[PDB]
Amino acid sequence: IRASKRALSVEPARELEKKGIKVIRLNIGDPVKFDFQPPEHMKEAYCKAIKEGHNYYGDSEGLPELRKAIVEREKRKNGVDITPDDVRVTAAVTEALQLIFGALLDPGDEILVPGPSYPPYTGLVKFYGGKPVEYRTIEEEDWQPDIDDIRKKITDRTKAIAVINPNNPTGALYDKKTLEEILNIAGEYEIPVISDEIYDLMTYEGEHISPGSLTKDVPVIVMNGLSKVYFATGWRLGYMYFVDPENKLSEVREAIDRLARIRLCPNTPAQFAAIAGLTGPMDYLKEYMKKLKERRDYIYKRLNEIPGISTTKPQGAFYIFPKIEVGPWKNDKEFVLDVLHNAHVLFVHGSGFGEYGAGHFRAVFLPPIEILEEAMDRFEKFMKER
Amino acid sequence: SIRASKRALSVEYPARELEKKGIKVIRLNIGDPVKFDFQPPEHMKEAYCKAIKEGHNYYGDSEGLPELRKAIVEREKRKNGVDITPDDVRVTAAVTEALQLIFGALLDPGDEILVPGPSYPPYTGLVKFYGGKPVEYRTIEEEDWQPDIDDIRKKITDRTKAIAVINPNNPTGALYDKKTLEEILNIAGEYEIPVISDEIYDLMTYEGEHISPGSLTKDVPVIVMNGLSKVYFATGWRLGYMYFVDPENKLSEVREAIDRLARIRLCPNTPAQFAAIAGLTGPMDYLKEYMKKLKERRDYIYKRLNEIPGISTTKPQGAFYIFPKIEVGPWKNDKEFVLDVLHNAHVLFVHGSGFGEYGAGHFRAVFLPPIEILEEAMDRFEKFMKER
Amino acid sequence: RASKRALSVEYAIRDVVLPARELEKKGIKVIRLNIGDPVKFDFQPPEHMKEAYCKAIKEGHNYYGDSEGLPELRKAIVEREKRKNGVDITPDDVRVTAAVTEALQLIFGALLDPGDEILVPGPSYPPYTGLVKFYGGKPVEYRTIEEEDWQPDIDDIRKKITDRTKAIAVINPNNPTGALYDKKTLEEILNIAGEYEIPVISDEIYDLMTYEGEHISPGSLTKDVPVIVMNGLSKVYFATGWRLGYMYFVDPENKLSEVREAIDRLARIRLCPNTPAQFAAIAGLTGPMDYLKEYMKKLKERRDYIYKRLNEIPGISTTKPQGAFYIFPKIEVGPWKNDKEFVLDVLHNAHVLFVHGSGFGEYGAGHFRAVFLPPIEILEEAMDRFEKFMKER
Amino acid sequence: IRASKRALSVEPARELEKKGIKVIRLNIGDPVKFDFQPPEHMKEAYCKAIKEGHNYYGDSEGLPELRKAIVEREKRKNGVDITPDDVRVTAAVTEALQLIFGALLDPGDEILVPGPSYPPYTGLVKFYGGKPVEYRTIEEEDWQPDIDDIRKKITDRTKAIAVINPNNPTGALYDKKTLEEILNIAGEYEIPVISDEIYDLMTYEGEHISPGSLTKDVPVIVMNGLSKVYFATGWRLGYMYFVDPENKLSEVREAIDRLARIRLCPNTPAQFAAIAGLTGPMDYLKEYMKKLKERRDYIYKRLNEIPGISTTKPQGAFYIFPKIEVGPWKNDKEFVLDVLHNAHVLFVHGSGFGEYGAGHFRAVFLPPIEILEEAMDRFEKFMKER
Repeated sequence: IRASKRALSVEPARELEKKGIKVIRLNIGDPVKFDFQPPEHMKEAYCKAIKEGHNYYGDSEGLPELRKAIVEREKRKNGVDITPDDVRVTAAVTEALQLIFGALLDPGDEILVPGPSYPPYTGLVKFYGGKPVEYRTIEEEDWQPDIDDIRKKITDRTKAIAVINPNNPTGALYDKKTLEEILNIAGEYEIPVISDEIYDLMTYEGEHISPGSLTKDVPVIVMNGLSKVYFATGWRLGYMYFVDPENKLSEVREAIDRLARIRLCPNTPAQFAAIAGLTGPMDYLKEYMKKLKERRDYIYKRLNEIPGISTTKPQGAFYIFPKIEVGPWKNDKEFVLDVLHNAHVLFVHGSGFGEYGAGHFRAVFLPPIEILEEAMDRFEKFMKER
Repeated sequence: SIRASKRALSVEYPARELEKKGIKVIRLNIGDPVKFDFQPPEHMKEAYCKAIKEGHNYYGDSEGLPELRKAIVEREKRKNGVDITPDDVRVTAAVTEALQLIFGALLDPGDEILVPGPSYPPYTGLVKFYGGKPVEYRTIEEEDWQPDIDDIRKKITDRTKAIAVINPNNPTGALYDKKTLEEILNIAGEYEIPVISDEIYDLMTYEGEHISPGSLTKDVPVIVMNGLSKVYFATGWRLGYMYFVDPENKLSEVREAIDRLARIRLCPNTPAQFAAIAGLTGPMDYLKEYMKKLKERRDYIYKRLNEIPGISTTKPQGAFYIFPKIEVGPWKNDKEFVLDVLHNAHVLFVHGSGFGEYGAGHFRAVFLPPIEILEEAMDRFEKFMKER
Repeated sequence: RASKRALSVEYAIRDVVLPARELEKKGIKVIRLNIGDPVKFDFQPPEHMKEAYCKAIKEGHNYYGDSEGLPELRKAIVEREKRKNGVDITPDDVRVTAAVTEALQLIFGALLDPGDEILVPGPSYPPYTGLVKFYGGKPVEYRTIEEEDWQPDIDDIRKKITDRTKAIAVINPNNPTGALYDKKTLEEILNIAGEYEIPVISDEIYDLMTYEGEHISPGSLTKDVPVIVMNGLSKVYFATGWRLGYMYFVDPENKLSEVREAIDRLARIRLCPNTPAQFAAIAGLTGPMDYLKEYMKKLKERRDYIYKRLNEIPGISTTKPQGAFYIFPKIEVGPWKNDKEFVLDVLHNAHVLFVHGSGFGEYGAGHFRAVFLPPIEILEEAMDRFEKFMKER
Repeated sequence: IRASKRALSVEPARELEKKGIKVIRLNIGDPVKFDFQPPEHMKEAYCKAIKEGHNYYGDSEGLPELRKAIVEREKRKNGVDITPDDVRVTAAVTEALQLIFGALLDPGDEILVPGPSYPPYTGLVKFYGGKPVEYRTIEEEDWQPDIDDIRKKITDRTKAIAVINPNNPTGALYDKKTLEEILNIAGEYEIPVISDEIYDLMTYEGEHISPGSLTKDVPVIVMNGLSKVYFATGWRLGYMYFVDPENKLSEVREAIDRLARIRLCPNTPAQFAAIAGLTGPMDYLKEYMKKLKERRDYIYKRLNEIPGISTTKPQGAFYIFPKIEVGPWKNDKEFVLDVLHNAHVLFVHGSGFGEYGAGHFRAVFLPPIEILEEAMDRFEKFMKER
């Protein structure tokens, strides 16, 4: 029994932890594994939904009331002119991507993705028979897209340009210029922009801008959800919406609807929790952002005062992506294993985020300053020796 | 101009207009018990809420919580006598996701999957979505919709990658006997292909007991799928699981592919897995009270349908569907019949040809509503039938 | 910075000619069975066509002709197609083109918006693919069945047709398979076209190049459906280098009036096809077809011979071609991972050049194409080396 | 069944001829329709090629011996440093253009063309999804390009500047000053010049200068053929070559080659005739130019002695482009039809050559003086009366 070709093409610390060694894990982008939880009013709504009997299959498009709530939130934030019929509730951004790529992709079709890349995008495009094509982002510009690289990498087989902003793994925040220019290129070639907006409100200085706000003709597919901004990773709930005044995506939307129907629906009670998060008080976020900004400032400061390491200052999300300027290691994979075994600190090897990630590593600044301080002291010691 | 995926566009799957005009319609078309007088049991609800309050709101292992995988192992030993380990078990976002993972990991373009006829539509669309060909094997109404073994023998080709068994069955309510299951295993063994067993309706039986092919296999690798949607009345929780009866690891590459796919999609819902632990390890008392109401509703609709001239049906042995035959009438097909019943009798059925060619000349109805609603629906339908 | 669409234009069939030139540089002689050009072998356009060509030049017929083609040529086509195909057309239904190649550029150019589909056979003829894609169209390949000597799979056409399909291309007789389509498939293709209200495009360049069976044009068979027929001098008249052909419309209700007007505008900006060659064309079309009898005898013996030699080699099986001058054998067993690898190894060792089957799309994978254009003497030499190579492998 | 968008965008005397009225046709630029034929040695090579069996498909690049002959001829006339590999044989200048526009144009890309314009440029740029942008040429300067207008009209979407020299419809001959200034602009904006040189040797006073001779850095694509200078319009044969020391066209050449391969090849025997024309005696041309100059001088003299009409003296090709100074007509179209119905003389209306051609007409001076005399006598009489 041989597995499918498509499925096969889809691409240590436990041995330490089983001995009783505590490794500082800076590899995991899940805020809920640290001092973060979904706000009380979201927990209450979820639990009230269950008890009140909202345990049935919902409409495949998602609950009308949640779709209404998404409209108002996106109008307030992004000024986009959308209706509930422009919105689809999904099982997180993960399922958004699945539906979108499933509906867009024929064999050998291409999607432009940033490099350094977010690995689930690469696996998903490959699985749906497509070819993911990394466009360059520039470290010296705090990981802004290289628009000439986007221009060069477009072929007539390109079915979309994906924008992940704010960015994982770099923490970049794309400005109006970058976005306007990506939209112009996409408009020339008559293709949609997919905008991953999960880290939305998770910015440190200066607001996020959605390409949905800026487009005139170019259709944008915006994806968002509760995982990061609402600290509800294990609840698997999200959405997508279309900014498409000229109705250029009507065939694609119809394809998305067929795929959504056959899969039945996302979680029902979680969608009451989502209504609560979207229409509720944002005080919880103010407080989390404060401590997260402190943690950003701290790890940035610590990493830059270590000789042989440099890094940008992340403007969004909760990742920092340092460069290993000098050292004995053949590659970043070997480097990360060195730090694991000898400093008991776990990063992610940069090259796991594609070719533009090589010679880098990714760290999360989700742990409290005390944990970061210990991590950075050890890592500073490790680097001085090497 | 922006073209959709050829294969997405190929995924196939009015009463609302009547209700707009103030006309009240009885819906016998939706297989969702929670839309009626059925709820997930209290100890599962409490566990779900408790997981949330207690902070279990993070991404879990992509394979599923180790506690849930252990609870599944024990539950399947209890019911099916199978010896499996937690590492043979994968938690999924319902059976829907299980099917996506299995077909996604198994199918190359043009590979075949033998599925029952009448068919359950998700199987068809998913198999076609991955470039596969769904090949329908006959089931025999005269025999209460048991598989036609001879027909499975003839429909099998060198391109066939699995035989799907949906038992108890949607849309017919059939419960397959040891003989049919034993014979499907002999065929799968002969051609060296796995069996996929959909056991979502498991414990939802009236007379007779459900037997898993997993219990019966010797050499044949069996992939079993189940979950919370039906037996636990938690359709909206989107939680299920699959496991492998495969001591020789014949499906090792397939299993390895499933794991890669499971990894990229992160994990299914976290808190719902605690509710799952409470349902799997808990007593099944809640279900006894529910099966009583369902059996009397089964008995009632079956009686009512058979005493209507021009309509006949088998007696469902599992699930909550009945699949009657339209013997005589003016309609050109079962679609026309179902729209006509809707317009006039204000009862909503699903047309049999929606379940592929073996469902033609039939309609599916759920007997999920209380007797008072079923009585109302059957009175109007009977009047309608007299008239035509 | 070049056009994205121009840079994506593929032509894998020729993506094998470079390795062969390298061997010849080393003084190693190669037998070329990869090029469908009869004039490279012992075939020439008949004497009466040559003479008319030369006569046209000397008599001063060296100006721009009307963009639709010379009226005398359009009239000769009308009568020729009446005789062969029983079809009823006037000179205004005919357009002279710079070969079939240009007919295809005009038709696809005039018919296809980006995102439109065209149903084309698989294995496919590469220009169809390349031209459809250049215009933003999707070439959707329908199955043809080796077991039935490469006749269209009608069920597959029913499965692959959509509301976005603008036409069904029929290449008959067929390149690369040599298939000749029966009245059954032709009739059922017209039935599908009629149901979706789309035209049939019929490539009939190998028209009269048949061994047994009759070529039947879908133009002959149609009731309600518009048929665009393409033909020319290149193959049946052995004038590949003259670059002359034509198209015509079997469309009495003018369902294609808009498409036809568009073709005429495109024809107008390009000025015209070659003038003197059109007098040669008239000599071919109005003349006796005796010249073809002698050539067909040679081609039938070469067809018979290579089919015979190919099938007596273990690891190789093939259908018997009913038209054109190609054979498309299956590579049943061997060490190779794909047909490209197979084709290069044959070239290197047996010093015989085939075209890899996957250069004709996915339905061609595990196969290769050969021409039986060379004399028996050369084919014997070629098949001996290839048989030694296969035995060795 | 609808025709394509691109093919949609592509934009009388017979009724008189049917009565038996002989209109004098001064509207068609085909010299073979008058007292002109390709020289005998060209005819003989064509006919010999057919007899000797050169009737197969040639290489898509053209015959190596023809490419070698183009090289010698262009080295001798223009002093350019090219090899056979910088040369592509085409099905006339028309196919040169199709190949060059196909290979260059993404949707919305612009090509600068002269105004008054040669219409096929407009049609072909539009067909390939481009936008043709006319730059002004100046009547008082004998229709030399307006270099300020070129500077003004160029944008970041400009892909090439086309130069039609000697010019149709005006008969202008561009000089070194014009050419150097067009090259400077092209160099500044990093774009090639396309040079249409089909009327090359068809000059009356002073020699044609090719921008290929003048360039240092700027890539030039030169187009030429047998149609005009060798009076073989019906043979559909020509060529293009590249003057590009810095190899700035490497991608465009790849694209041209991809397009050339799939159309197979140009006519084979014509290429033997082309070798005979390019390397054979030019005696035939001396005699033809003599007669053409006499006809140029004649029509120029006649048109300038008709009150209400003015025109420049054409320095090249065989067209004259007179201004309709005064008269009752609303436009040049009305005028041309009036001249047809009442003088039985057929011109082309100037606005057929874009906006800068409004209020002009185009006449050919290919016919012998007796015919020109008769046409002018009728036209003089037509004008006096109106």
